[PDB]
Amino acid sequence: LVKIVRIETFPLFHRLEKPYGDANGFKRYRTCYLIRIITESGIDGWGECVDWLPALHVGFTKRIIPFLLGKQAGSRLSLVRTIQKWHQRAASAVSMALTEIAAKAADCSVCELWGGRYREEIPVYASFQSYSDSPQWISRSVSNVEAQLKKGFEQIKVKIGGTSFKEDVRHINALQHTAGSSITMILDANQSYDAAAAFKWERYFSEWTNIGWLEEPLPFDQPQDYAMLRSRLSVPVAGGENMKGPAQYVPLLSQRCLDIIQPDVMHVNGIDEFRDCLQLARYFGVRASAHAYDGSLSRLYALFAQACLPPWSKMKNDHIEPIEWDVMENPFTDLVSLQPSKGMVHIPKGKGIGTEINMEIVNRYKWDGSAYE
Amino acid sequence: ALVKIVRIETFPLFHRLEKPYGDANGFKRYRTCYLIRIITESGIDGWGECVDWLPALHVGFTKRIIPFLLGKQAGSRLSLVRTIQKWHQRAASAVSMALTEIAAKAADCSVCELWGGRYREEIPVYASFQSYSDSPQWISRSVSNVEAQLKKGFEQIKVKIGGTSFKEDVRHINALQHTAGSSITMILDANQSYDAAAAFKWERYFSEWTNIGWLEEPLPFDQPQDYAMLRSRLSVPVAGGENMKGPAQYVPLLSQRCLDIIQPDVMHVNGIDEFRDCLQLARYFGVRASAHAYDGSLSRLYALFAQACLPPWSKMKNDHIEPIEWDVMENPFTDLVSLQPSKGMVHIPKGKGIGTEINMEIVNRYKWDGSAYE
Amino acid sequence: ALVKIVRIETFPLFHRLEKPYGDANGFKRYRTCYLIRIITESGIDGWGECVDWLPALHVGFTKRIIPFLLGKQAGSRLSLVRTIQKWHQRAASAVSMALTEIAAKAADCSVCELWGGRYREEIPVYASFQSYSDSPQWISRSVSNVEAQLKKGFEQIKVKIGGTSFKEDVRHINALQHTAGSSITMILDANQSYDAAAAFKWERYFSEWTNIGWLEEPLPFDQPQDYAMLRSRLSVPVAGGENMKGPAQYVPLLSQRCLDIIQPDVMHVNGIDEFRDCLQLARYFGVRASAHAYDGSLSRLYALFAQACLPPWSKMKNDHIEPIEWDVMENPFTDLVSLQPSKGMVHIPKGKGIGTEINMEIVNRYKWDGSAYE
Amino acid sequence: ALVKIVRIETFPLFHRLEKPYGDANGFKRYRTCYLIRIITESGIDGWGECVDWLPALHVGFTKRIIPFLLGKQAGSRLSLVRTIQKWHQRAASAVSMALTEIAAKAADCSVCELWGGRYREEIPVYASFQSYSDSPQWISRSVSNVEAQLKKGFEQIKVKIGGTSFKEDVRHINALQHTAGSSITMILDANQSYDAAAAFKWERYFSEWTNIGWLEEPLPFDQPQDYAMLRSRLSVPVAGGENMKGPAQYVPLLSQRCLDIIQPDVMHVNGIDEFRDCLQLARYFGVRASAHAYDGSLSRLYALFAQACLPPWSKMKNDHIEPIEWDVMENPFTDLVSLQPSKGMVHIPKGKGIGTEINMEIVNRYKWDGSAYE
Ligand SMILES: [Cl-]
Ligand SMILES: [Mg+2]
Ligand SMILES: [Mg+2]
Ligand SMILES: [Mg+2]
Ligand SMILES: [Mg+2]
Repeated sequence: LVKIVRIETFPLFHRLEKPYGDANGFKRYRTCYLIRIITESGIDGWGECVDWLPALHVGFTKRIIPFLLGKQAGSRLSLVRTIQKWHQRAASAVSMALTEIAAKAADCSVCELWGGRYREEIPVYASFQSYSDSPQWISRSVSNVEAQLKKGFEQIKVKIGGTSFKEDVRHINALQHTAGSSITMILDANQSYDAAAAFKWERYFSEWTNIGWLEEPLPFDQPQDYAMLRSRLSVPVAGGENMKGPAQYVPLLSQRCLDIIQPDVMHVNGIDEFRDCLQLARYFGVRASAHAYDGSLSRLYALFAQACLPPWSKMKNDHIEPIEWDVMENPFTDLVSLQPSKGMVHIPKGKGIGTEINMEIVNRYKWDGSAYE
Repeated sequence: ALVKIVRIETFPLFHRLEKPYGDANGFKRYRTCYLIRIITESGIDGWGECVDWLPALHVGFTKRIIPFLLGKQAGSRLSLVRTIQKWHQRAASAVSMALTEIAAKAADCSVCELWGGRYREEIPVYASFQSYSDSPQWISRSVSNVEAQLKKGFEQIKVKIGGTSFKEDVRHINALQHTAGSSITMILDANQSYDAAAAFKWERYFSEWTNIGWLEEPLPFDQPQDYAMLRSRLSVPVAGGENMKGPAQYVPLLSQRCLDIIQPDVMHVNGIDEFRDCLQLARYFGVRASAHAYDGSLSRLYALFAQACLPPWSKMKNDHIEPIEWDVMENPFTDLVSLQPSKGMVHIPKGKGIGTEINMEIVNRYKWDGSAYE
Repeated sequence: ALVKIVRIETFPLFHRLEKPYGDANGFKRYRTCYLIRIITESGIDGWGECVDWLPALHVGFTKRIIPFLLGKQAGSRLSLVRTIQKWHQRAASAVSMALTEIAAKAADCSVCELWGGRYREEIPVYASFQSYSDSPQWISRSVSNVEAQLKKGFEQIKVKIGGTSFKEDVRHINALQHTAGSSITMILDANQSYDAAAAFKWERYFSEWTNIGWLEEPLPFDQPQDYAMLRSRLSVPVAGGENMKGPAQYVPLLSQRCLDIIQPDVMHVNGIDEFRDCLQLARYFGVRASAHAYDGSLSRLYALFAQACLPPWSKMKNDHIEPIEWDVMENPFTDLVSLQPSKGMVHIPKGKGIGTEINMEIVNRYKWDGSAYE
Repeated sequence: ALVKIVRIETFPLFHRLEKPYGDANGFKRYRTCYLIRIITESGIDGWGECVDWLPALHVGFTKRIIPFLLGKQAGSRLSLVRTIQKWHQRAASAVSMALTEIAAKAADCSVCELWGGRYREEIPVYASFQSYSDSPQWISRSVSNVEAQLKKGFEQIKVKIGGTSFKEDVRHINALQHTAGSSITMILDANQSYDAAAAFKWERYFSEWTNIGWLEEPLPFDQPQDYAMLRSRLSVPVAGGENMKGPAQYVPLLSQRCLDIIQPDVMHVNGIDEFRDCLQLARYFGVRASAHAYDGSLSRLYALFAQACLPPWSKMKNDHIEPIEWDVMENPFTDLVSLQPSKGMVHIPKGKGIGTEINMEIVNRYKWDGSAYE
């Protein structure tokens, strides 16, 4: 029934019309790497991962597909654990394919397979790559955000830390003026700062009522500086987008470094370990808001996991964290037909993942095999 | 699916011991079991098991938990269990178990496959004894009770200490050592009898012995810092936590480095999902986890499934999965499911749902008469 | 100079093992090596070596790294290595070596001279084993392997523990102890097999034995406080950190007193300049540093240069510089650079550049055929 | 090279101040400077600079350091500098400078190239003031003196506090604030005048001001935890460490989280390589580093080379390298090298060696007569 018989892979690539950036620099293209695992009985499932395409593609064709062929698709935990040793990026796409196969074989949704959802709607924030290579970048950023406010998003993430304090403050004042205090604003510094540089924002944090949090102001090599900065700031501190699993969050949580952890399904070892990241935060008494700069199919899994998470508070209408919703130019958001209405996502409830991968997008963006660069 | 809960049946069971046996908390005079059967619209059913004082347990189910469950969707396990947790902690595990059976039968797979597939099919167990008895010859009764289990190929045992003077406990353990020898692993369970100085008196023996597996719950857990202090001074691992209600209670113990081994019990934690989370929390922290199970047959089977679905704790080809406790004291409820170790290993059922049936003969024979032992 | 990189050559190498060997992570089936040759406008060239799965590595060079390097000034070594590190940390390492050779030949001096001159000309090494093999007779094979290298006049060895039970591992080490005797230093390498309690089991032999150099990476590194706790309980030093990418990673460990000895690896950290920083960091912390080098030949030569340029860690006239790891298992790549210890001491080449030549016969013989090992 | 040291010349220099100035340690009455020139066999030479009381500095060099240095290999810089460090801290730095210049020259490259290549060629600087003068009009003079340098395009300044009442210093700093305005970065240097309570009195001003670069050395360094406590209470960064002898002294300050910015002085640490290690060490700890240079011109040039070779501390495209200290008080030795800011930026010379020459006119003009000041 569930022996693995065939696996198809789909490296996808899109060069950006107009580049955009954060403190790490300008982005020039978006990529994505889908796999389809098919079992003896015909039951199939899809997974997604992200990494530089030439290496990722050879990893799959030379090692992972060779290894998965003939294996029992029902031995999810075991197979993912073995791949995680060679290649953690791939383990995650594998774990998602295998879950969809489990759900379908069980004749239920992924949410049901995990023990039933708590809710049908998940809040998301609009996430922007605020810089662009234009002396008019501030005014482009304002236009961009305006556009999304019109769509009814109530929360936003924008970028700081890539130009001087004076310049970034000017930008965020400009956003405060347009947005107003009913819009929650998240500021992401992409680890540009040290504690003293991040502390400069405190004089603005004191007077602003709408900052949702300050994201990764620092690098993570010194956990004690995060616990120090966090104790000095008037807004929550979030982070952890690059952590590989619950084992790396534990010492951060034990050391009270963060208000909000931010695992990414495609950065951790599998959708089972990602769900463990979320519960772990629940058990430490801290929040968890999934990170998803890249992600479409994996973003659907973060949505299913968030729907199966118990509330973090007793507040009747503020008891579950939003998930990140990239709103920049990215044709891979349409790999699955699912988009927020007024900043809420309505979770698919049909069998499997309750929706289909959109082959027009898969075929439209087939990687031609050459390196940009 | 959208299938509703339509009936729940309850089976309180009771057995008065022929000969009492004990630990540091005193003599046990009886054993008990409380089973439930949840039946859905489609006739799919599942069983759970819990333990607590029978009269209060029985009314928790009949006057609140069952009335609440009737009409609910059996597939809403996470949510139903979470609400029940708030009214009756002990009942949540039983409910969670029975909904898990339902889920696995509904999906036409075993419990372990529901969880993502097992890593192994054999789980090691230790023989767990209530070594105190009501008699001046209790040391010798202990020794032959132990002897009798060693003949069945158990390679590890748990015996009790802290119930009597240090001197007399030493005598007993010394006797067991002379009989068992260095190749049997010995766990000493103090049942929270000691303070740090009292526990430490054992260290002059832990120095010399080479087969002590761990020292179990030497102290109460009010002061976590006293564990990390004791742990640091002793030559054997310290285990504990059989009363913790779930992973949120373990987290500060493991942050403070209080324990080498945690010991969650299915029927003491918040549901089988939370129980699995305790085990994985232990792995994320780098500590071992060996399930506690003084009571339990059906819940112990779930602890076996959980352990089978847990990654190894070490890279030792021969020693990378923790044992689970196997109570070997008189208890007819050990047979509620027909599964027993052979040479100190239990082979996991692979069939659909729980891969096994509950013995209705034992159910009816030990039906509780509804009267309190006192 | 303003001098530009005009050509880059790549040499991935592969060798399938005749007899597998291993550690707690399992058996090794092949060894590989990846060299590069960077050629400048003036014809000055420099070589580098890295390690990683070859399909991926090869494509990273041919598709990203080489395209970026062509036309860059070979003299902007810090700047270039830092760029490459963000993408590909393994590759930056090979790149830094190539550029360092070029700097030294352009300056008409040796690498050590380029760095301010060596403190010494001889560096001690220890013979390093992959002790496990696919055999019921693996212990006596390891004993025979160890005997052989001891006749070469190695005075220290590292062997593997953690891959099988504590009792079997101890039989292995006791066999070694009987054959070597107490004048040979023995390092035990657990490869992150253990948790603190399993590691601590060795303490009762540590107390008795007098020739243990250190216990190597007994635990994973996710919980630094577990290292600090364990280190405080053992009678031998603790060493680790072969997987750390650079000084930044080591700082929290050292602040928290996790380790007696840090073990950076040239090919695991971000280039040779950061590796040397990992060394000095240790000296500033008052802790020892002994380079890791399971794989490595050309890059092991750089760890040798770096050790020769390192201040003494002690005032002991004849015990003041740490040894480096010398892999003694079947590896034809040990001969890419023609350099071997005598009686456990390596005598550093003193000539221009790296003061030695790469053996092209080995490059040409072990050319990778392009396929993966299924 | 095996090229030997054949000749060392020394140049004690002295200038009496036309008008004194100072800080909380009192008024300065003269400037000194002490150059050395080391000549090798092949006739490649190099210069170094140090500072201390001339009489003792002079006999140190003439009777011990010079005798030791003749006949030695100019290439053994690490080794030679380490030995000197033992008897004469301050002299080691001047020697390490000369030998570096010799090294680059023999390499046919600049110093920055020798170190692995610059990241950037312009370095920001701050105008550094000794704000107290012997006069009841000292405030309006400070204001004037500051104004003259703003007119020259410095965008950052350091001034002295802690030598008079809080009330009087605040009046001086308010006047400075009002003239400079919020586009000028102001640094307040307390020269260890205060305890934590007196430093904290400033916080109510720091609350309001937007342009404070940092509070420098507000306390003595005997109690690192008091720096950690203070740092955590103030609204502006804390810097210090100008008298640390090297990386090993900064390490516990950084592990304890005492400082936002360390300030090693090339002439206070054990040589230029050890100085580079201080900067790199701040990087690895996630802290900033801003070179101290009250005295210094040749040494300040090396401090400038080192900063050009340091990676960025932030991802801010316009704000990612720390400025360095530029003394703007009367001192004729600022022209020993012909290098001056333009609009608060120094463009780094790029020629071979130090890429500039010592101005012998200055050297000859200020020859010390051998007398001691009163
Ligand atoms: Cl590691
Ligand atoms: Mg982020
Ligand atoms: Mg217990
Ligand atoms: Mg190692
Ligand atoms: Mg100062």
